[PDB]
Amino acid sequence: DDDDKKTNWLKRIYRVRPCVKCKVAPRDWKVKNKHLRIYNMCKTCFNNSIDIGDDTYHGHVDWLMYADS
Amino acid sequence: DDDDKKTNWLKRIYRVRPCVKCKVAPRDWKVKNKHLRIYNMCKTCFNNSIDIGDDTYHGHVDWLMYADS
Ligand SMILES: Nc1ncnc2c1ncn2[C@@H]1O[C@H](COP(=O)(O)OP(=O)(O)O)[C@@H](O)[C@H]1O
Ligand SMILES: Nc1ncnc2c1ncn2[C@@H]1O[C@H](COP(=O)(O)OP(=O)(O)O)[C@@H](O)[C@H]1O
Ligand SMILES: [Cl-]
Ligand SMILES: [Zn+2]
Ligand SMILES: [Zn+2]
Repeated sequence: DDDDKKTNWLKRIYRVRPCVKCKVAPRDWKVKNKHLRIYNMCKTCFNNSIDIGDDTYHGHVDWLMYADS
Repeated sequence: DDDDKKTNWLKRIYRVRPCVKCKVAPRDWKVKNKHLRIYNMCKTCFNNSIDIGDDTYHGHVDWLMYADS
């Protein structure tokens, strides 16, 4: 079933690319209608970057959660 | 830049999962507004399946080509 191909790719995408800043924790994310937004950083590193005033790694990639648009 | 993360993931997704039927040729695809549709089969296997009357592997997965929806 094609929705499972999409789902399994998303599970994999989320798993193999950890937080861009600390490289170990997995990334923060949220569900955004029919998209999954994967933020570049875990929450700890995100809150940290506000504290240290660095916005270099701020960002996200949205992913349609279904096989068919 | 976040659009490049999306693009590089798509280049990889397309590269490591070949046609579901013959497992060697890369898949057919088309550009569909702001989505990239990756069909489950290469064209040769798709046209073949119509000939042999098998629709088991028919299908596709659409991918938003941008980082931000
Ligand atoms: N964990 C995180 N890592 C990196 N960037 C983040 C993180 N959380 C939020 N951001 C960034 O902060 C901004 C606000 O995000 P968000 O709340 O998703 O926007 P919206 O207001 O459209 O819902 C965006 O630039 C987002 O990329
Ligand atoms: N190379 C292929 N491999 C597998 N399935 C395919 C292939 N080409 C077309 N199909 C299937 O045939 C049907 C028609 O596809 P398409 O032309 O993308 O639909 P639309 O008419 O919405 O543009 C869909 O079920 C699609 O998945
Ligand atoms: Cl996508
Ligand atoms: Zn982190
Ligand atoms: Zn094939």
